[PDB]
Amino acid sequence: MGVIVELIDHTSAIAAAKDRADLVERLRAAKARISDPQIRVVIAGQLKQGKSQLLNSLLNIPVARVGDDESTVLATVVSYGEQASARLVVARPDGAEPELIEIPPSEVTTDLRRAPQASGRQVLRVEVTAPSPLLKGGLAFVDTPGVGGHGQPHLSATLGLLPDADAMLMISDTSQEFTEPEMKFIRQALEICPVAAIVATKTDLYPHWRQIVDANIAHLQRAGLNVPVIPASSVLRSHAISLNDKELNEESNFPAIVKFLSEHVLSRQNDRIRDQIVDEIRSAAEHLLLAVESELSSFNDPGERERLTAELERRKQEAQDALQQTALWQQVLSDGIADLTADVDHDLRHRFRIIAAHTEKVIDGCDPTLHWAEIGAELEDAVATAVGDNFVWAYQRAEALAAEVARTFTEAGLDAVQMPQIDYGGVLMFGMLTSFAGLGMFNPLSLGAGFVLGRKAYKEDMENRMLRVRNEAKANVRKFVDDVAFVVGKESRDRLKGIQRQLRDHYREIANQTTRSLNESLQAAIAAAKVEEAERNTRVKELERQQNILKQVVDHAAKLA
Ligand SMILES: Nc1nc2c(ncn2[C@@H]2O[C@H](COP(=O)(O)OP(=O)(O)OP(=O)(O)O)[C@@H](O)[C@H]2O)c(=O)[nH]1
Ligand SMILES: [Mg+2]
Repeated sequence: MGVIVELIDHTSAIAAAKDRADLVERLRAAKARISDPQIRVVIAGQLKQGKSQLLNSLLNIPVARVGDDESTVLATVVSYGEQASARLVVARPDGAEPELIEIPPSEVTTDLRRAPQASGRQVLRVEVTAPSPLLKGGLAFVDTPGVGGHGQPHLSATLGLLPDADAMLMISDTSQEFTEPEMKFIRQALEICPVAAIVATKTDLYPHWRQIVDANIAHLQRAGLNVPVIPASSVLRSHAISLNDKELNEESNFPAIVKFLSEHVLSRQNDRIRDQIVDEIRSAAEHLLLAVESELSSFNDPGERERLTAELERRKQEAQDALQQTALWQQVLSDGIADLTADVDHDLRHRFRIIAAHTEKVIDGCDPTLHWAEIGAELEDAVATAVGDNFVWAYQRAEALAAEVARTFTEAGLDAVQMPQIDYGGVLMFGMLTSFAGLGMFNPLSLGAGFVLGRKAYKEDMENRMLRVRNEAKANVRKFVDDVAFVVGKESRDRLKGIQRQLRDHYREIANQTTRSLNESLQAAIAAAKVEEAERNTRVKELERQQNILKQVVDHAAKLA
């Protein structure tokens, strides 16, 4: 920058001179954030819709893997970097911060789900760099693994990437209209990530692609889902790039994708980042100002020292009490997380109980041996959709809790550094959700049911046989549902522990910072009473000089509104 970065540098210099290492680090993080913002755009959709090819054609770089049956098996984040680099994001137990493990940039195009460096631990995602001018602005794309197919996770598993995302591109090729799972996922996704667009891919392959697009637009409007649809051909885009052909690039309609990313993602988020760094600059300056103006008050107004110091002492004590387990904001957080953990599990099992009841009715209303595949498919879809709805519900409740904790902290004045009256930078935990082992892998009928070797010399009456087969199917359904509830509940629990950790770290950092700034102000006010009058004006002038420089930073920051 000219202005903003200078302002950060300028403020950091003042903080360094005042031995405020905490402020220096805070400003270091803020500056790093505005350079590498990581504005994440999740590329979602079912398998083989053209997600990876879209990403490759866009950046004109083969970071994604594209094959006719294989390719993406792990969530992959692509961000800007002049030099190629890559790392695994490997999970730690009990919602602890994930571990970054450097790998050679190649290993990507391999199955990294069992990368040797991970030591059998869960790989949440892969984060790779690419030197694409497109990413220069701070856009980061998340390619998603194949879902919706046999042996794969359900499309709703993609929802786990969205709480930490700023935008979503929903990929569906123009071979046919939206399926019901696609429609359900879109509705769920918009609850978490409102900024989204449909990319209707492979227009070069399907002559009637416009028919599908218009039918999809109609369907979206009937469902009350406000998402734009953008037609595109990655294939045309790729030739356009090769030929440096502006006209062919227009035909691929990729500029429309660029336009959406620019006007609804990059520009919008750049504004929010701009606001936060300006706020970071202002806060740092105001923390420094408190000690300066407190010492000034002690000088210019000696008869007010008792009230000034008593106030500063009071606020310091409150800031210190805020670091104790008994602090109200921490109580609200801890009790809130505990309640939500139980409530999320209660919600899930309620949804599952309703689903199990429906499936059992279906089983009792037919011949299960004539519908085992159809019954299994419906159950898996219903369960996976419920997991998705549960995840959305949990996200909304977690957001509400974080808001309440924020209010509790602020209303306690634990971030206030105004003069008394006188006269997350860590590794994120986002990844694919987990429900069942894979689609089409549950069968209500088990192997050793003995239908061939169960026949006696004499025939079983049908009534009993139906009853037995139906009871067997019900048993397997209830076990499947219970097993999923166990696995999902575990992920929910660890997720909330992670959120708890992130929020706790955040506010303890603020409390320590406030404690420090108040204690410096306190010492400054005390040390001023020790100087004889002969050195008053000399120190005072220096303070007024410091005061002006800091107020200049605040004002400069304010104008950058
Ligand atoms: N004609 C045409 N074919 C495309 C286009 N985009 C992708 N394909 C083909 O469609 C298939 C799917 O490509 P991918 O980009 O790997 O799709 P995907 O969603 O990433 O697949 P998964 O990662 O397994 O979920 C590939 O074999 C491509 O050759 C396109 O724009 N036009
Ligand atoms: Mg792919």
